[PDB]
Amino acid sequence: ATRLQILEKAGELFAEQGLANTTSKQICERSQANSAAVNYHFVNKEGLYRAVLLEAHARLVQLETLVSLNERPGSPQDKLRALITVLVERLHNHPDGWALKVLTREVLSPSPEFEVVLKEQSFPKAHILRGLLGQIMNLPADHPTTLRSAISVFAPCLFLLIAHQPLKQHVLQGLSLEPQGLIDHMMSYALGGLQAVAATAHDAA
Amino acid sequence: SRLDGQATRLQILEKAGELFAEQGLANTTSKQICERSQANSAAVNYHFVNKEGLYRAVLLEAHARLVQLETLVSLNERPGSPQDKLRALITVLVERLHNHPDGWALKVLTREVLSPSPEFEVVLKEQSFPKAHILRGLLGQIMNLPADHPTTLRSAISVFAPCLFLLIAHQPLKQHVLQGLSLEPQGLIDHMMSYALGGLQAVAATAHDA
Ligand SMILES: C[C@@H](O)c1c(O)cc(O)c([C@@H](C)O)c1O
Ligand SMILES: C[C@@H](O)c1c(O)cc(O)c([C@@H](C)O)c1O
Repeated sequence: ATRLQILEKAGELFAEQGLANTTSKQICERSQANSAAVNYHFVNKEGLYRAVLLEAHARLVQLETLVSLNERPGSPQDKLRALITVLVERLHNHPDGWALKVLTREVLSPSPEFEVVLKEQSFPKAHILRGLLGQIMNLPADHPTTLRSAISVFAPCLFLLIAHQPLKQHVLQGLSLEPQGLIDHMMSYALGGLQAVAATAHDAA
Repeated sequence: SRLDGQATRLQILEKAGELFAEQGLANTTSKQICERSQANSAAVNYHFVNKEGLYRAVLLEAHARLVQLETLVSLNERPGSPQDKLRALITVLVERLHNHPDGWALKVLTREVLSPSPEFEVVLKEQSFPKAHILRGLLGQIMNLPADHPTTLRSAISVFAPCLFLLIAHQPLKQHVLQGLSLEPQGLIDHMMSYALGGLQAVAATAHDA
């Protein structure tokens, strides 16, 4: 509970100010925990920051959730639809959170904790997506066309999660963020794009 | 000697850009900008009025570096199919990726999206909106839908986001997430064009039957 409270408040502060502009003292005030209770649970600020980035990644989408939807019966098209659904619903239920802010800050100015998150969270999660796209296209999960398709499929969800508000009110005025309409668009678009790049890969080979 | 005044304005703009990208608006002082640019406070205020006016110019320059509005307008009015024009637009973004892996433009714009200053709305209305409007007009032509049809609006995200994600995250993706990823420009552009036209045809089919 003290561990989770420290994690939550440090997440909010790192999202607002970034690691460089965040003090051990600010974290203790917002958290209302002592320096020694921080040092006990997280060793130091760098260890707490690592825990924050790992939590932030889990809040975007839990690896256990992806494994579950990957292992249940269904066509890879149905599983893709459930994976997309997860990201789109995050847009509807957490438009406000700190997780994507702290991850985006990390991509712009990588700390030494960045590799850990990329290896333990980003890799296996992308891997599950690559295995679904590979089945849909009949290509290996690490085929260059599958690697590029992962960007094609995941990036639109990530852009919406980060930029929904300036998009809806200044750039794409009239954009509905109603989840079903976005899921349907993303699924129809992805299956059409994956069919087209699969065709060229299968003629090259 | 106007050219020499432009040099001083641009010198301060470049160093300010680099600093705002590294630190953000809240943690960057006028004394830092003066030291990095090696120009005095009066030279800064001369060119930009004040620090907030300099921040605005940095964000507008950042967006212009990503893709110039003029470049989109020129490719938009040339003769050729909307598919050709979309390929030229995508080529501009992938060439940005290939020639500017380590710039400041996208870092300062991203920080703005995360924690908007009062200058952000200006970039959105004067840079984002018209550049997205030219994209929407090409996707609409491709799908035979109005440029403000909801499918056109969503398809703008579907086409532009993969470019943005690559401009911001190319290095972690190639090194740790999508190892083996080839960011060779011709193959990226070919992939983006094949994928988009397949996806655009699929959502156009559902919009025209609905
Ligand atoms: C959530 C998961 O689908 C994911 C992720 O968490 C990070 C990432 O980089 C990728 C891309 C590259 O496919 C992903 O799919
Ligand atoms: C450059 C242009 O194509 C662009 C841009 O500069 C910002 C933006 O948000 C969008 C999206 C929404 O279409 C864009 O297309």
